[PDB]
Amino acid sequence: MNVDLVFLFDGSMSLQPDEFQKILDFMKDVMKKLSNTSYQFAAVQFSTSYKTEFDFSDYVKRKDPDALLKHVKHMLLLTNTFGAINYVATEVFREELGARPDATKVLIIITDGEATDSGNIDAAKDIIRYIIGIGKHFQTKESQETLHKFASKPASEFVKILDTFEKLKDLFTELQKKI
Ligand SMILES: CN1C(=O)N(c2cc(Cl)cc(Cl)c2)C(=O)[C@]12CN(Cc1cc(C(=O)O)cs1)C[C@H]2c1ccc(C#N)cc1
Repeated sequence: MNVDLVFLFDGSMSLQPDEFQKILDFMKDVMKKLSNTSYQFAAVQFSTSYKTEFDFSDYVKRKDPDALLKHVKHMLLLTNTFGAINYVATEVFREELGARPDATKVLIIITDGEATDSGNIDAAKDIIRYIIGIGKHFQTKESQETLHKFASKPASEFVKILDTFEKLKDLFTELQKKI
């Protein structure tokens, strides 16, 4: 089961330091669970700009989530989600970076709010896309709906809403069962 999975995680100024750390720990939890499988991983932080923290070929070389994320620094700027998702589609899923032609493409987006930019994500639409929206900005059904445009269909499966960043641990507990 070859899966190329990318974490696209929010580094905007609205995240508290401990919240940003909980995202990193969540990504490590998932990668450790899937060590020695046919999964490959890449990770991109987005805020105003988009930084690839590691590509698939970095993961293949190291297979060490702690080492791969050791130097991540919280950008503390905007939340340009449209640009970020397009970036993943065109700049991360590439064979030259270790992506596999035969693999199933998965994108896991983690964010605390609405995009600050605009456009479309059509270039990424064939990727299986989950989005995890966390915190006070997604308490109403109306506010939760703003995330649907980024995720695969139906939203009932592919959009996860969490009350706090502490619930990422609980989400992992549930996800790990699906392995
Ligand atoms: C179920 N599901 C799922 O919840 N998420 C998921 C993972 C993460 Cl980090 C956050 C969120 Cl929020 C959602 C996933 O990535 C999958 C989709 N599937 C790959 C696919 C296979 C096919 C197919 O048609 O064969 C389509 S997509 C593999 C699943 C999976 C991957 C990793 C863990 C763990 N730990 C548990 C399950």
